[PDB]
Amino acid sequence: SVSFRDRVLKLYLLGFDPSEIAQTLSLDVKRKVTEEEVLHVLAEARELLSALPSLEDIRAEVGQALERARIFQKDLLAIYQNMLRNYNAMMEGLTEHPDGTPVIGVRPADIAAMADRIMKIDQERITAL
Amino acid sequence: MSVSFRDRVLKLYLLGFDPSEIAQTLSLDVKRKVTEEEVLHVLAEARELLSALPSLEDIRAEVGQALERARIFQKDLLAIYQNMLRNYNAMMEGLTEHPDGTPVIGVRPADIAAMADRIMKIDQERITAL
Amino acid sequence: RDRVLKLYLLGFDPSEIAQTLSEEEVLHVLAEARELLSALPSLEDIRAEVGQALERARIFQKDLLAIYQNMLRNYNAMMEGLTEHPDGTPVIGVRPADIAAMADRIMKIDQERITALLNSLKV
Amino acid sequence: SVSFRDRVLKLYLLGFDPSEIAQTLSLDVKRKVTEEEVLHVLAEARELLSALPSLEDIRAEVGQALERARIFQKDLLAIYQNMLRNYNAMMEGLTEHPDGTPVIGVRPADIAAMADRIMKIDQERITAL
Amino acid sequence: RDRVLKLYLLGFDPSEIAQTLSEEEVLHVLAEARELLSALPSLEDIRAEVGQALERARIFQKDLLAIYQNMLRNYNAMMEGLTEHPDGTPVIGVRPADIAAMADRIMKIDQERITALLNSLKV
Amino acid sequence: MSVSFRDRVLKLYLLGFDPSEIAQTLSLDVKRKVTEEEVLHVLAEARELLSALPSLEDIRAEVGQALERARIFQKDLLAIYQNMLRNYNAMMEGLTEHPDGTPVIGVRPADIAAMADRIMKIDQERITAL
Amino acid sequence: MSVSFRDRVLKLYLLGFDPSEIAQTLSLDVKRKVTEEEVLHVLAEARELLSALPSLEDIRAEVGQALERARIFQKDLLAIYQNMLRNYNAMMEGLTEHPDGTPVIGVRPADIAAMADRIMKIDQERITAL
Amino acid sequence: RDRVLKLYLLGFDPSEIAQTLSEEEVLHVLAEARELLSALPSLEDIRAEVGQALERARIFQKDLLAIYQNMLRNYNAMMEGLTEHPDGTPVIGVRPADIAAMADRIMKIDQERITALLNSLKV
Amino acid sequence: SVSFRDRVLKLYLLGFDPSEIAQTLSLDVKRKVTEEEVLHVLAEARELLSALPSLEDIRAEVGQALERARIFQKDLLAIYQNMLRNYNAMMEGLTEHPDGTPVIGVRPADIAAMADRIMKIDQERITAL
Repeated sequence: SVSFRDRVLKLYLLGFDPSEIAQTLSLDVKRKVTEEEVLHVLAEARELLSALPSLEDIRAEVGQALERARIFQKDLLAIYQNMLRNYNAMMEGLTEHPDGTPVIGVRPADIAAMADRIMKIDQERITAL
Repeated sequence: MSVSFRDRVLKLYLLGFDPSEIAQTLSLDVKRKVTEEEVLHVLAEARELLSALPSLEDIRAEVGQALERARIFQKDLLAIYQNMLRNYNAMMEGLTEHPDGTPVIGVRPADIAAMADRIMKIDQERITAL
Repeated sequence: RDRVLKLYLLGFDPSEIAQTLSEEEVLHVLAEARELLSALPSLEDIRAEVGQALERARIFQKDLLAIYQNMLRNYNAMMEGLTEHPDGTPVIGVRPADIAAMADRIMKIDQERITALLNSLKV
Repeated sequence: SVSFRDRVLKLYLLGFDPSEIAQTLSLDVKRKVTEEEVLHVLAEARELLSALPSLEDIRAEVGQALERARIFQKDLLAIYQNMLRNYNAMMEGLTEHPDGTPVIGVRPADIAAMADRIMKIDQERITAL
Repeated sequence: RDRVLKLYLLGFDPSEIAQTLSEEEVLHVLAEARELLSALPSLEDIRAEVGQALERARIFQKDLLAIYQNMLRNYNAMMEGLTEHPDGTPVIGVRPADIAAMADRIMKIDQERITALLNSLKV
Repeated sequence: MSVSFRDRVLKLYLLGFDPSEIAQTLSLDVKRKVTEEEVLHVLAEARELLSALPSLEDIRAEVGQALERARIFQKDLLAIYQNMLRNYNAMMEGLTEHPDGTPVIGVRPADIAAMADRIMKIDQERITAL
Repeated sequence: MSVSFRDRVLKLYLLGFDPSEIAQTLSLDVKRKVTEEEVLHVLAEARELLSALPSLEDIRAEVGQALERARIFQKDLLAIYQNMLRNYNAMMEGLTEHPDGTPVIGVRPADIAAMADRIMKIDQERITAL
Repeated sequence: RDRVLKLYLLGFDPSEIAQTLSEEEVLHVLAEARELLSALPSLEDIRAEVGQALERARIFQKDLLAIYQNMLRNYNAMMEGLTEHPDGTPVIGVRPADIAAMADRIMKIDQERITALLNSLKV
Repeated sequence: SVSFRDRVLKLYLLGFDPSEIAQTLSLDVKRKVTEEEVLHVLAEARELLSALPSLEDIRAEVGQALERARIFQKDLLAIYQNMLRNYNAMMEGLTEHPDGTPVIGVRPADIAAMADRIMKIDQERITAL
């Protein structure tokens, strides 16, 4: 299989030796496998890993890193609004919101901490471009 | 096929879902048998668009947003700073509640100095960026 | 109009922005706002931002100096053995390290000011 | 007034917008004030803030920073003597001093910490000169 | 034979290595092993080590992304007020700072990858 | 007017008192109506003197004091180091009091290593400064 | 006199024993009156050998060991990582014991991210060294 | 005479120095002391300060090595299960991280010595 | 004596002045000693300390620093094996080892911490060479 070869490559990188990789795959698949069958799959995959990246592939990986950072920034921005909404409710002396959900106590430093980590994603994106 | 389909395939890959799991979830949304090589081809198209270099005004576009977002955060923290300083002055003079009626929360000097520094850090980061 | 740009930066997508105001109309305003933010700032715009920032720093520095004097007034009252001040306010506990920490943060505002004025003269 | 214009400039930098600045000054002063009256005071003060410093004014600000540091150093030096005086009394097994004041417990690291912060003010002054 | 080199690096002296296997025979094998390790590595050997390391990084990155989604799924359940998830698993407490910390460590794996691929192209 | 008046005006300004509050407090000391523009003029005179550049021997004057002050601190910490080491040796061998009669205080190895490092830091800062 | 005698004299000096204490302890091992100037002469011989500069392949000898030792540590930590991740998955789904029978220990997300980082640090240190 | 310079550096003003000894006489001695400290140091003066500092470092290094051996002797006694040593002294608890921390600080004294001797040869 | 002169040089560097050095040696040795006897021993030793190192002596001191680091590395490596041996016993649910000694609880981070400090000694040795 294709996923069988990936499972072998994963276990090798995760620290298992060919002997341990053969035992674990003998529980997954019915038919047992020898070390030469494992080592040849390694020999194929290891030469593919050693393929040096083109200059365009690094720029591709930079563009993906920025896009992944935008996704985290959107998740963190939604959390920042919840923290700030909770902070205003804490000062007003409310136990529940107008929505109905419970007010959770948030410290000023935690809001400013969350602000900095959202702003640092911008700075790193500017530095990357 | 769609505009959101292009973005959703790339989103799930960047959140750690492999091509197999992307195919299964997108089959529920867009009611078809979505193939694994279809997901990989969309990934390949996405990597080509992302590998293109940014323009000089596209850098200015991102810089302008970062500084404007910093201004929005700075006003949120500036409001928090005034509350802390108002609380400190009330605590210093032995008050439990303010004139308006809201309760006096205890604040340490180091917290006020810390909050001030974070506000000034944003201004330094603005000036340096310009 | 400015409020649309605010909600975009705070993390709300175009669809959610239309719901609060009440999508295709919103996306165009953000595209126009992109070109405004994409414009290169003038030197006189930068001089204004440096002037405002350093004046805001002086306001904070004046607030922290007022707190430094309170910490110092408390320390001498604590050391002399007083529970209460002459004016009637209570004597709060202060650690020597906190006074030095407060002094350090006041002194760094001068250093941050000098460094900003140094970089401004070159650029 | 002159202090009225400074109050407006302070509130603007502290984060208030012209609408909020007009409301707060309407409580301080009897007669209410419009936004154009506020914005024109901003327009005067903002152009004065944008005045670029002469090379002599930076040297002036350096000299003041060193003089402010000398004042803090004198306050910290007086505290260092109190810590050391207390440390010697702690070893001797005294609860009160010969003066009459109470002995307070001080750790060795706190004295050396206070020493370093006094010495760092010198180093920074030497670096500044 | 490789096991002798392992025990030497783990801190056991030649005398103790002979006791586990069962000294002069051991010292010679280490001297021969020294010359093998003293050999300069090829470029294709380095390309393999960079390929393995960055692939191992992707495996960790995929594991941490799976944990990030769990933390995020827990946070929304905690905020909405649920004790239990739909599938039957318990809702665990998550602090906002821990989610940002997890995001940061995932983002640094991209930065560490880009820096390693940048240094590889030059060398 | 006076020598201490010049210094006291500058001191209060550097401690965060504005020209108005400086005028009020100095009116009590020097028994006159001290004007705000008088305080501002003294501030202006002070800024001119401070803006003057330092001489090369004036740098050596400050450097010489900093190193001599470091020697005074080093002897204070060196005495503290011997007390900690004397305490450690007594604690190691199960003693409650010393031969002289003073009580044995508990000390950790890391504290002695920390105190030693701070003493050696002063020597590094001395050598580097020279 | 001996090979181990040369090494043992240098070892005791580097562990903080002075020439007097080295002479006393070595007199018990090698049953003679070991002189202080004999210890100092062995120290002098040792300093001459250590002062000699390293060869270019001697650097490669040490580098090769450091990377191989790093691989041995990395496999020890990689095994620990799998145990933590196996524990986390069991804790997530409300299990007290594993299928094999061993007990489920609680693990935090930050610990797994910390352990992963240390494993990746070794790979960075390997690549950089090469 | 040296005691006047000591009290000035410790933070006492000229007025307070006259009170302890028992102002215009004190200010002149400080002005004369300023010129002495203002004098540029010789190379032989610097060589003395480097020699004293590195010899003082060896004294500390010898003290920390003696403590390292005690920590190590305690660790082996703790691991073997002993409460008391052969000589009669008590076995104290030691954490592995503290032993490595102690080793690190001893090793940095060698590095600080080598760096100081390197900078001295140039200057 | 020779050790008497070293005791004087030690006490001077440890912070004692000639007056205090004379008092302490008057308790150790029967016959009391004057300050000129102390100061002349200082005068001899201080000129010997000011002897500038040859380039070979620095290389000698580097070689000793590396050899001292190897000794610590061997002590730390033996501790690492004890931590790892304990960690495996903790997972297996053993209170005592097959040897007989008690199992002590060790955290994963402490093992990886100990690993890094052993590996950092190598890195610093490579950097030194």
